[PDB]
Amino acid sequence: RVNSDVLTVKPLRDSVKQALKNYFAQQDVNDLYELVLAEVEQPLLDMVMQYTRANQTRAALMMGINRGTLRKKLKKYGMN
Amino acid sequence: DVLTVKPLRDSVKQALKNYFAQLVNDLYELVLAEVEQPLLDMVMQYTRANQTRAALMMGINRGTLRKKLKKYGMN
Repeated sequence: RVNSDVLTVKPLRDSVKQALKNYFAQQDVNDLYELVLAEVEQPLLDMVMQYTRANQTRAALMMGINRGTLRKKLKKYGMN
Repeated sequence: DVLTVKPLRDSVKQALKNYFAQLVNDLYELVLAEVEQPLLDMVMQYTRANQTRAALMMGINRGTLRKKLKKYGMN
């Protein structure tokens, strides 16, 4: 069972699996979560800010997080 | 540069563009679910369902790994 099917590029999840499958094809790894998280959070923050015209309050409300959390993530990726 | 399909991030951007055209207050959780689930699937597949090895590869403790698995009903 999967949460939703509203993210397609077909489903986004399929793209994540292939990227991981391709990655595994090549070896110790110890930061795969952060690796994936950063690769997904950056584009998400970018698109949400574009959709909301950089209105941080609107962006956080759309994402379902508070203002401070959004700003923290934005800073992490030098997007502040 | 390590996660490609080309970079994975480009697929996330396109996915969101398509989604926005269909229009919300749970976008973060919604995307996290679509990303974490497959990640957990692939790592557990890679380690033959060995949670310790999976947790170590991901860089999270075993307790956190098990919490995520449960969150997504992957017990």
